[PDB]
Amino acid sequence: SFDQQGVFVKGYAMLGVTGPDLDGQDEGESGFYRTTFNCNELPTDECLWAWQKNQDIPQLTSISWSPSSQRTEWVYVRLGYDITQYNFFLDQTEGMTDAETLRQRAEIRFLRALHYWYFLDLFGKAPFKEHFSNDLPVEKKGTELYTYIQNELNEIEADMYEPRQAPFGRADKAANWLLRARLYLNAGVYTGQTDYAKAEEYASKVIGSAYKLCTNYSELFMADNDENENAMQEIILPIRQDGVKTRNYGGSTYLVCGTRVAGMPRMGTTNGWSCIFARAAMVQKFFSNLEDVPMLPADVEIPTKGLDTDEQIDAFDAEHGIRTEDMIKAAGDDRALLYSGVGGGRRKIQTDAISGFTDGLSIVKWQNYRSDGKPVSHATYPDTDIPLFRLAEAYLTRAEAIFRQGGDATGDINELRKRANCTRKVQTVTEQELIDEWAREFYLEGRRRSDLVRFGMFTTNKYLWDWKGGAMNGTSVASYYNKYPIPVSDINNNRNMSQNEGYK
Ligand SMILES: OC[C@H]1O[C@H](O[C@H]2[C@H](O)[C@@H](O)[C@@H](O[C@H]3[C@H](O)[C@@H](O)[C@H](O)O[C@@H]3CO)O[C@@H]2CO)[C@H](O)[C@@H](O)[C@@H]1O
Ligand SMILES: [Ca+2]
Repeated sequence: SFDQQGVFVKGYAMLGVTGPDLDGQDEGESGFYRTTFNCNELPTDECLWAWQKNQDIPQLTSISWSPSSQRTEWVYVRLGYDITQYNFFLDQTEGMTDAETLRQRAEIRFLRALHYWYFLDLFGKAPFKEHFSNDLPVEKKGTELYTYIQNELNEIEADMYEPRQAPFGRADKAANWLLRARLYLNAGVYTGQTDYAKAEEYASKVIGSAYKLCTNYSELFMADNDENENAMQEIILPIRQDGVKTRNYGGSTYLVCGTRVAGMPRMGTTNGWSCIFARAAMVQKFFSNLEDVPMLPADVEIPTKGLDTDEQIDAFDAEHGIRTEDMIKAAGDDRALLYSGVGGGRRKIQTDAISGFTDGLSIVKWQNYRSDGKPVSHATYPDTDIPLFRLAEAYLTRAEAIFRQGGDATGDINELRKRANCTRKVQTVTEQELIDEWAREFYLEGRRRSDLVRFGMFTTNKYLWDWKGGAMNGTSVASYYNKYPIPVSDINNNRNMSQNEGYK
């Protein structure tokens, strides 16, 4: 019958791997991480999908999707399915009072609350169901959904592990506080009423916990981030990932293999999909003047022989100051983990036509190499865990909250820039400085869109980036695009759901 341990483990496993699956989906495409990541990244200023022919990619890239959007449905169906599983577990263990089950239920309610946030943040409403049954989910709009989420988190806190006391991979009170802080920071968006004071309060609780910032930014996204204390100390909520276990159906697989192509030095994998690369605007977060970006001159030819090894590739790049470490030095920021070297071919910073992977610089933030230099478990699938929740979010969140209230946010911003060994310290905080910092600190971590919406820059002219709105130099779009549409399939199946404003 009911396998409490098995169902509990699946609850967390759903965050980082696929068994919710739909026709037209390749390996692991229904994934919770991939679907949510694409909805918050592909339409942003952080990256571009190289294969514009793939279905619905042009729509997501340009922010011009419709209710029939395949990717919108993929993430909608996944978020919903996951919740049905959390409701199943909670119903099957109702009434149990043993210590572990109390923690398990608290954590499951946490995961459910997290999924509703995604619904809230992405659709502004959600197909709501508290229990597992055949009854059609009822629609729960913004503010009501907001209050429900905040209440869930407030009530389970007591039964959750203390900060850094839960097995690595499970959520604790700090994960609860960080999420509430996120809800508060976006309260104005979801309710129409801001609550920056509360955002600061909880961000502070997190900062006050045992969690500390990793001293080496890159280590947070490496194969051993679940064994390297320096990294573990900052990862409040990691999605466990292991080469031989998760294999090709995980999230970090998408992050590492997806941003690489044969020829690049230290691929960390045998299969580079050459799918994800940065938009010119992303590069600009580290180089206000794109002319300062280390690049191979056009008049310099790329040898067709003598560049088959990492050793040969690094030397050629070094000769021309285009190794990623040179990129970091030119940027004066440890987070400028970009690659403009010759590995994989001549790169462009900006393009006037999305034709291929090389039309932009490569992003090497995610790596399948251990900081301790020891062997990883697999040659193709990465061991790198996805640090979904990081202490750094608390700092940027409180920084913005403080700024929004009219206070001095310089301290929290310089705390992250200092950790990143930035040569430039922020003297005064501004809206632009903040939103740019969110990009620098969390780019390619699946949250960009949400931040852009809050700053009122996602659909508007307040901020134009390359390829935004389908225009090469960037153009605005209808404001109703700040919320994805309700998949037309669910509109036809659940008479309780109503389409979001704007869509037809
Ligand atoms: O290798 C030549 C092929 O290059 C292009 O295929 C792309 C896909 O379009 C892109 O989505 C990605 O596919 C991966 C897929 O998304 C993932 O679910 C699966 O598990 O791995 C796939 C990669 O093996 O990357 C591939 C390869 O770059 C092109 O569209 C295709 O027609 C070419 O045959
Ligand atoms: Ca791991």
